[PDB]
Amino acid sequence: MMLKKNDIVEVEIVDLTHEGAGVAKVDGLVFFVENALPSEKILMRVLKVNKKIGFGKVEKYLVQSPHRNQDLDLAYLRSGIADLGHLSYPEQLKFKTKQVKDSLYKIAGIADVEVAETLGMEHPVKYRNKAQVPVRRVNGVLETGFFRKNSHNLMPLEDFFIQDPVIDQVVVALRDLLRRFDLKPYDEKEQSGLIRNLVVRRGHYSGQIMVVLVTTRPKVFRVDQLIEQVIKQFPEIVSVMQNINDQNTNAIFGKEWRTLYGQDYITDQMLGNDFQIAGPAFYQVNTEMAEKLYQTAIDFAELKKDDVIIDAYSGIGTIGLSVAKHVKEVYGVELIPEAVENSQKNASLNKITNAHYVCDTAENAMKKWLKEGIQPTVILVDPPRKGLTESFIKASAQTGADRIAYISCNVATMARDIKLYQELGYELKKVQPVDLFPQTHHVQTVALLSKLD
RNA sequence: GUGAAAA
Ligand SMILES: Nc1ncnc2c1ncn2[C@@H]1O[C@H](CSCC[C@H](N)C(=O)O)[C@@H](O)[C@H]1O
Repeated sequence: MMLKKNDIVEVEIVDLTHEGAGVAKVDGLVFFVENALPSEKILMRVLKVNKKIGFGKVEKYLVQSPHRNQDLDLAYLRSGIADLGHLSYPEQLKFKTKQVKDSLYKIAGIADVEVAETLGMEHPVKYRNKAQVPVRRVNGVLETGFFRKNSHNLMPLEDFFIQDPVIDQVVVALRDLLRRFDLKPYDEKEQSGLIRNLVVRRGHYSGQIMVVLVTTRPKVFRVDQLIEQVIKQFPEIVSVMQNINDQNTNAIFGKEWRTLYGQDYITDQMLGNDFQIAGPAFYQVNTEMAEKLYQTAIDFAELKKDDVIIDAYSGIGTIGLSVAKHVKEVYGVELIPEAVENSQKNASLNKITNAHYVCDTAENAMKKWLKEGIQPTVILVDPPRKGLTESFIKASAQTGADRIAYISCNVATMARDIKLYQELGYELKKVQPVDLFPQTHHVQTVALLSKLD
């Protein structure tokens, strides 16, 4: 055949990638096609031909999937806000379950462990308690929005679909204030301007709002007036922070934080307890579903009064502090000073005195605790996407903890890590996926591993 | 390197 860019070829979509792209096979090439679902027949325009793969685009739909959601605004697909939004919600859940099974088999060689059907959200919309929104000049106008996938091209948006609608309103109000005061958006190309991002977090139960102005420099022209106006429109704002990021980095936050108004934290609830939450601290973005995730992990772990728990990657302390009053001891490790400081305070708020935190990397803390002779019976881990280090895994396995509950937002690194745990005497017992990120391709899981002897 | 998150 010898396909080239611009050729039009008729293909059937036969699979979805982990990121939600349609898969077609033509002349020994695997083609990836945006906005194309399994069983769809399309005319595909060839965009790019590599050696073993190609990239295509839908030129014309000949037959569409019975599971296609016709109502999705394509802006949400292209901006990567809802990159599975073109699929019906029940089939999103089935896709996520399949991804977990496929990953455990392909990466860990596990085919015989029960993976429960992904726990779905009843109304899987408007759920995020945080927005991290770039501010850029687009056609001469200051705009808030989101990047087109695989780019830094800002697509202006006001309705973000999957955010707390109050957050959407706050972001728009802030955008309009930035225009009114003629504050200059960040320009990555020219390394100029002031306003890089607006971050807004709103407590899922409490409704308390933190605004963060992420800027290139300390001085913001008439920020006091800006703050005055925004708190008038939104009296639930308890905190306006500034974060100063003077580097050319894709990391949203730089090192320097300043309180411009009110508190340096919001308070919200999880599993009936109160948690203070700093701007730079992590907080699960779908509180409703994160509670169910935590409860699954707790249920899996079969906690007893004599248990000694490690809460690794503990953040503001939500997981360990949810169980502290039912176990003997909780030991937590968290890298970010502001977050571990939240956890310390949070223990005190909830009258917990058997929770002990260290500010360190998880692997360092694990080695130190192993040296001190801490005797954990249960290790709970909740790492970022990159997963655990081999040194942490090996160290954790030397404790002889009989139960490990791995909470993961990236099944590829979880499966890799599970494969190492299985080499060190742990057996994967069960896996429960939970839909923390509806409308997106992202899968959250909890896995229970238990020590063979 | 954090729903998107280029070089
Ligand atoms: N190498 C490392 N060691 C310890 N903590 C780390 C780390 N890398 C990232 N972190 C922290 O790991 C956390 C992952 S988010 C999970 C936090 C918490 N368990 C919760 O459910 O809310 C973040 O707080 C992040 O700052």
